[PDB]
Amino acid sequence: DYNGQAKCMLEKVGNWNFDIFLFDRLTNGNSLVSLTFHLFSLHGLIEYFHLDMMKLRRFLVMIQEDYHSQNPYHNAVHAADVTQAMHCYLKEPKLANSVTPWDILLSLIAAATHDLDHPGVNQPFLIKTNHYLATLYKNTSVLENHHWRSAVGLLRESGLFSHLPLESRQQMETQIGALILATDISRQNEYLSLFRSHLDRGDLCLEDTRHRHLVLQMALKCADICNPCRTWELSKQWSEKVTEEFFHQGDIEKKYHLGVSPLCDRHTESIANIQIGFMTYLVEPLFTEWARFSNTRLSQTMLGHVGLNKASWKGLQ
Ligand SMILES: CC(C)Cn1c(=O)n(C)c(=O)c2nc[nH]c21
Ligand SMILES: [Mg+2]
Ligand SMILES: [Zn+2]
Repeated sequence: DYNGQAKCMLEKVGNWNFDIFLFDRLTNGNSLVSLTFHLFSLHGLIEYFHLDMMKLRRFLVMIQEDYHSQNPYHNAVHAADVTQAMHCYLKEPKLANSVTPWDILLSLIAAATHDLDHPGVNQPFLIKTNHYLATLYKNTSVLENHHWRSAVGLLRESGLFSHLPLESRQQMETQIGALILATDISRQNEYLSLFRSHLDRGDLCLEDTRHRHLVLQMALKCADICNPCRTWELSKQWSEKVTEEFFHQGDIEKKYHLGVSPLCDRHTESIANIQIGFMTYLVEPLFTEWARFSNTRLSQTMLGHVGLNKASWKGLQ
């Protein structure tokens, strides 16, 4: 019954107003698997790459179950949301007319696995508490490298692409890594500045693989922080969840005298100001540049929502 209602929702998987929260409830927590499998079929990837559907479901389940459902924000639903957004971006004219099945395959896998096995705390926390991951990745994009190598592990274990040449599997791992690493927010200035420069010069050639993947990396960055670009009813829920996670880290830091990280103090930092600052300094700059690249109704709709939602938070003051 609810399963049948889930199928109908997927008919509008391309809508910016898709409700991932409802979709996950109807599928009993199977949103990432159900949505991603559907997108693989929709984009013809199963046929294009001669995929074994049994291995595909196993791979997707491995990913989904390796997310910590106990995290209020960084869980499989966030991953499914990012994947759904990435799908909407792949439908944008400039990408739709240039991406290959291989690019779509990598983009969706990257989106689905970009926060894999996230512990619910940030890089600075891992570094100051001497977590083994901080040592392993030399305090550099610690979380993102962890998500990437975790994804590589699942790719190899599932054998989903065992029929393709070794070189292809190795390239897949590298390109997915480039996509996942671009989601390290601490490096947004580097990616945004580069994207902005290319747009200023107007020299982006989408038939060039390197230029196209820079665009895909920017698309995934957009997908990762597009919560404020969704309609208020969805955006509001995302804001409460991410703040809940931040404040929980802050509670740990306070309890163990670790020093409270920025945006994590529930006693001195307002959820309203956290959201407003995030929208003003990180979201709007990125989506404004994205709008220059893809000057469509979707880009204007997303910017419109940030403006409204931003105003709503200021109003709640
Ligand atoms: C820290 C990182 C998850 C980026 N980030 C953030 O800083 N704020 C404030 C958000 O609301 C938010 N929502 C998604 N990502 C977010
Ligand atoms: Mg991340
Ligand atoms: Zn994310």
